[PDB]
Amino acid sequence: MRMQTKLIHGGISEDATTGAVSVPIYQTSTYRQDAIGRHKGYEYSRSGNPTRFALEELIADLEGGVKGFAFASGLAGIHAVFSLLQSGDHVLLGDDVYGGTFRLFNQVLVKNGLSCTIIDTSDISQIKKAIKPNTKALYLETPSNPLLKITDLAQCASVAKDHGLLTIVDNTFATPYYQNPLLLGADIVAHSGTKYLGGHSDVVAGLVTTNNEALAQEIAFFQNAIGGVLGPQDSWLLQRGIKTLGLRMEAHQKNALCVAEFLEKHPKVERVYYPGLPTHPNYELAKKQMRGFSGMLSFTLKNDSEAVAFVESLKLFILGESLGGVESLVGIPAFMTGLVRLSVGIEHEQDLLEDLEQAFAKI
Amino acid sequence: MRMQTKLIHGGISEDATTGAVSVPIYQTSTYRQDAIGGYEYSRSGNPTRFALEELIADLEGGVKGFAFASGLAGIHAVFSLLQSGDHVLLGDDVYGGTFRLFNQVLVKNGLSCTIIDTSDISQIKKAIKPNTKALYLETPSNPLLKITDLAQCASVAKDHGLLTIVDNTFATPYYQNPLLLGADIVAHSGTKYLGGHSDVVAGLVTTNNEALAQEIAFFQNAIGGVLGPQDSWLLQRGIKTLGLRMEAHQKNALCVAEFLEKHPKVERVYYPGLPTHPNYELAKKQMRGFSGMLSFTLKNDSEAVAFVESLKLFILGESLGGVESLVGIPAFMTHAGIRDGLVRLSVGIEHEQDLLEDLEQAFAKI
Amino acid sequence: MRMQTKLIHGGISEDATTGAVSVPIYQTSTYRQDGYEYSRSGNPTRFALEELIADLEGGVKGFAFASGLAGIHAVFSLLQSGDHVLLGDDVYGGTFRLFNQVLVKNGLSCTIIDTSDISQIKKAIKPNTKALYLETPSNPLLKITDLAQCASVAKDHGLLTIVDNTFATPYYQNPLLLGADIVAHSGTKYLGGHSDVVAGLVTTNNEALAQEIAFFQNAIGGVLGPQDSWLLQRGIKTLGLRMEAHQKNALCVAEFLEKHPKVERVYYPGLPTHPNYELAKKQMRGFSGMLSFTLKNDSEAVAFVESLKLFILGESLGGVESLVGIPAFMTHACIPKTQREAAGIRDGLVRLSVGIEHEQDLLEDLEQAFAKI
Amino acid sequence: MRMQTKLIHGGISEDATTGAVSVPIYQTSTYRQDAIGGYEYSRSGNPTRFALEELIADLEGGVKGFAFASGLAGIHAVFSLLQSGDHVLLGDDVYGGTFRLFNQVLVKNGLSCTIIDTSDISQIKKAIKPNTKALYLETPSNPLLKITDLAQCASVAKDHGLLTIVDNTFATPYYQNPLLLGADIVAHSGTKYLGGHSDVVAGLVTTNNEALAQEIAFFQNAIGGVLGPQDSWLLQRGIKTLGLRMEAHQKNALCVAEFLEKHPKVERVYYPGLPTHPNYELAKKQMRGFSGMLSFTLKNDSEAVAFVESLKLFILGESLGGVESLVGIPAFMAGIRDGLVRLSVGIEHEQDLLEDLEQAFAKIG
Repeated sequence: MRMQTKLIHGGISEDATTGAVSVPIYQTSTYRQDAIGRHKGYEYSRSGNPTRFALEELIADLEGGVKGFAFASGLAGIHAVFSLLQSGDHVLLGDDVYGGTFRLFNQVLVKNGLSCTIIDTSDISQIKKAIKPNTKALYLETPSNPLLKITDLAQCASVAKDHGLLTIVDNTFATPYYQNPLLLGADIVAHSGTKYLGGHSDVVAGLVTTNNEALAQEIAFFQNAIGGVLGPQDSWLLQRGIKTLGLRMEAHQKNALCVAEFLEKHPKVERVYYPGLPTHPNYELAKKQMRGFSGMLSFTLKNDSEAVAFVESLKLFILGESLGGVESLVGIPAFMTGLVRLSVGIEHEQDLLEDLEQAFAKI
Repeated sequence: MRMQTKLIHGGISEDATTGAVSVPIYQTSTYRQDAIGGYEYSRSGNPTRFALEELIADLEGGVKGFAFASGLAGIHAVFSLLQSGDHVLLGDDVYGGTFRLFNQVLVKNGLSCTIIDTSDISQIKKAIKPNTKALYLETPSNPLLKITDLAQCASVAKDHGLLTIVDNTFATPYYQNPLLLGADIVAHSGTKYLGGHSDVVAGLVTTNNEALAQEIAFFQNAIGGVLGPQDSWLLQRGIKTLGLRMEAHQKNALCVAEFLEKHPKVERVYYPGLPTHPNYELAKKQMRGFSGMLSFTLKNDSEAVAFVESLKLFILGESLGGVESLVGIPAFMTHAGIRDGLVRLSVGIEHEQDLLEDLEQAFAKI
Repeated sequence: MRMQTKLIHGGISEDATTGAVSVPIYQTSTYRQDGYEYSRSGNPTRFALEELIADLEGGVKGFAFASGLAGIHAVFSLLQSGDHVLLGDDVYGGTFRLFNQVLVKNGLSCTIIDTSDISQIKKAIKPNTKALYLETPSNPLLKITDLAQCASVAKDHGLLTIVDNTFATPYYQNPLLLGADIVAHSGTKYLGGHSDVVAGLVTTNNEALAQEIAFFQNAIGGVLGPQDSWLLQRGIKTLGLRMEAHQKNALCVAEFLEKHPKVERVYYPGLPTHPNYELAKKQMRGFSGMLSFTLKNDSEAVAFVESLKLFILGESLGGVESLVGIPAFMTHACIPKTQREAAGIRDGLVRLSVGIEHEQDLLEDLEQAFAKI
Repeated sequence: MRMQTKLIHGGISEDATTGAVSVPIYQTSTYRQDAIGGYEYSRSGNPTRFALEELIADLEGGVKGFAFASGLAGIHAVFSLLQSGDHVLLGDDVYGGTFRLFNQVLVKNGLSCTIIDTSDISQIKKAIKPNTKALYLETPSNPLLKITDLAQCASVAKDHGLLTIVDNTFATPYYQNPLLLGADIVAHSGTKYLGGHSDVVAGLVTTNNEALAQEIAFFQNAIGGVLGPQDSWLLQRGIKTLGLRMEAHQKNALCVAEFLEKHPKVERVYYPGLPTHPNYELAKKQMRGFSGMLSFTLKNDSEAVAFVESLKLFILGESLGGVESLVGIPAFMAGIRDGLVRLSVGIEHEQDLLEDLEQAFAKIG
């Protein structure tokens, strides 16, 4: 079965006992057991839950892993991933990773004996040079946010492997529909389900999956030990949202192209950051490792002062703080995470252009 | 507003714009701004979650409330307040998962702990180091229901540089308020009595202190182990009957304890409400009642499994604090005074007679 | 075999084919082929010494250089541009000069820190720090640095602990056994011992580091000749006895100096009153012949040194002959005066390399010099 | 919402319950509670004061605003964050009372300062000590209108562990917004351009930073140098015409600068709006306009007092930033010659202002 068919029938997508084409929401905390040391499969909802498990199975099935793990948020998942390491360990970050991941290290992890080194990861040599005797992981994120900066996954993975290093990839922007880091040498993949996977701006969730059984034992342990689990209703809604991913990602791509092209041939606009443009640095690398480009695009205007007047005069893009939803979103990462980030939604392309038009006419 | 009225109308229990007597569920990740510069992003804040947070703050007399994906998610973020190189003092019978947090997650993140009997006040004195930054209390204890003087402990804690953190899961806010007794931070598993219907996994933390509130607020948002709006809403709904439930829990538990103690095959009963309990007077002092938690040791240890496996009403299972009665053997589940034969009962709200008849029939099988 | 026996029979101390109890001097640049090829890559006289120093400091490999500086240069040639290094504030002027004048122009960076204060090193670590250079006891204030502590902290960041072990020789202190990754020596000093050889020695715990050092010894070409290799090895054979005598003499001299009305402060790790005496005792099996002392009147330091007739007014140290210098007017003349006082180096500070002469002759020379001020 | 609009509807410009287009004046000291557990005590919080604080936060791009009894009391509270044994860099011509605050109040409390020319970015680099915590800028500067590059000094301070503190009184939030140029704390003397009507003594402070906001709040409350409700309200009221007043101030000030410059009897003229002014290109870049503040030194230095005492429209008085024209010799009230005349150009008719100057010049040699 193909990706499109897997989004609908993958993992667990059916109640085995009733035939329900939808996995039931197990709003429960505990489970009755036959004799002690002989359970019915589930013991306690923090450790495992049939609804959450179905979702965890789905994301594993999609990214080509052995196990999935659903979390209360993207950050909670990432946090649990880094709980695999001791104090005295080192991690190499990309120079433009998501701000909350930076704050995770800066303010939570570093504090606990975990050191990081920020480097440009599209500069393969900057990673070669940055490894210390205690470096235990390489944390990549491509396309990056904002700026959509592409990193070479297979290369970095190869390089991380001949050193005793973990390749941990944040696949949020380019979904499992467009990119599968585990098939390119990654050990652990993390998403914000809060974004595209959910895709209706109505769930806060993180998903992690892995290629490695030993890694999976570890991640499980810390999901259970720290307990930042995804609830069953959210799990169910995430899975429901995931069902449409393919169609949504297609529509996201189609729209964001029209938007990028229109923006590039504009008098008010200077540079434009989108992976689908032949004009974007490493465009070739992208077509190599991505089956498509999402709906994210940063960009800048020649007049750097108007940035805030432009964003605030738009009437169809929602001025808000997330991305990856069916509604188009807009931000300015200066005060949020003269650069303007667009999360192109799945509204009619013309209405999106007409909305950008009228907001340009105003500056 | 008294406790029993507060449970229903406390924190935010109403929708202000619409008038709705229930808080609406905000299944939403992000909010439109008229910005740039109330709500911005659901991990940082959410109206459903907030209403519950205000509720629990209101019930414990804290300045802020914090809702987590699980009890443990809450405790974890509480200990994220500390730097590597810091020292923590622990109870010798703290909940199994709390001990595992330190042993498996927090020690390897550079924190050190020391296990002392918290009912022994001089043991806490003797165990204090220069890097000791906090004392962690759980009373009554899981699973032996051991009682610890909260005023005394917080007193000794306060006149060193120490934080007094209390897990108040067993007594809930209906029967004990550690903040009003000198504690700095209070943590619950909302999965237990607060939800009460064994259908939600949830943590709740609250604090006396405005600055401490900012720190927890920081690590709630930064680590991101937040309760979802649906679970927040359901947990709030559960809390509305907390008062009535705890009374039934206490009435039944009292009845059961007095049955088990008078029973031929039983050796000791651990229940704070039994006059013969170590620190029974101290319980009456710091608690407005005892919950539904008790455990007992049966004269012949080898019969504990067979006893537990032949109960027909009590559900053999992992958790506690629900309307349905639960039973476990701590030795083989959640995990000094703990013998393989120890049996822990979570007395639910069924008919006292239905619960007694169940135990009667199970003893007849050993 | 124990350290004292190891100075005589360790590394390679014997010619296997001929039986000679002294390794032959291979004054050759090349070798016929049908395990040596070129003397800049490998030479059996140098190799013998190399094995010895590795064997004494408990290393996997040794590397003999044309000079102490040459070795320290080879070590720091490991790091790429962008890398940052932590240096002790009492670092050898030439080591400080290497960074200031050679390595910086190549893309390195440093920060100067008092290494006797462990929190200072913590405050100074950057994400791009790769190394920590330690030197204990220090010149000229003989200030002690907790080797194990500093090695450990450095290890739990991504750092290589590099220790200059010249002053307290492998006979009294073994950094690699206390968490150091690389040990460097100026063989010019106590190791050779007869002020007649200029040489560097470098050894390491780590096979991978050893391949790195080996490569740079060879590619940069600052190697030690076979004659000097042999001379250095000969000197090392009496390292034990000489150190015993250095220390005996030094203790005696230090004790004399603090009995002394004109002398203010004496800096010697073997004195109980020395800051970190207890730490000294933990990581050192003894103290060297190195000491300084400040006298109450600064301007009297010139006259004191000038009237000395046994101590030789000289620049070096660690030989069998006693040496005297005034760090402010010799080893540190370039540095602005008010900065020298900032770093504890008064114009009245006098450094002695206490040699192995009869202690009484050494003391009678000090008495007559005092008697003349 | 644009700045011109924001001055009228920003922060809180309306009573929520009643719909009043003006914020009501809460002459109250205390509030009934249904406690134990919004407003508790007027020193901690007052709805009127808060309205003004929200407005300034909103104007400067801050997260919180803070209203004080005076510009000084605010500056005080800002520096109250620092421990003893800390170090601070000061502009060589910061406000006379800002120096007297450090010189005589904060120093004896264990604080240390170094006077530097901040328009010399290399000079600040030369003065950083290991114990230095903050740089304090003031541009344009009193009374020479010396301009400092906010963006660079912020950067230089940002890559060290330093706090950028800016006194934005002169070029108001309408012309300059330091917080967007990498500043951490902005402070105003509300007594000046913000009130605009020379009838309120006030100080306003705002910040980019949550943790700094917690701190400033703490010290505003603990020292208690808070602004009253009536003064807050009058201040907010004043702020509503800020945009209109600043435009007229500039239009007049440029008109005067060009009169004084082309004048035979005048020597130098200080005004950021003059092309021939140190760092004029810098002014244009970080400021959206030049204000009503200008100074000038005349050729006959001893006849400075005679000039000032013969002005009929301009008022010889002790302040600035009002709708009426003010004049003072900053020396009587390092650049400052005992014949430097400082002009606070009001919003009166320029012809009337110029005709007051003509007649004053026509009485000196």
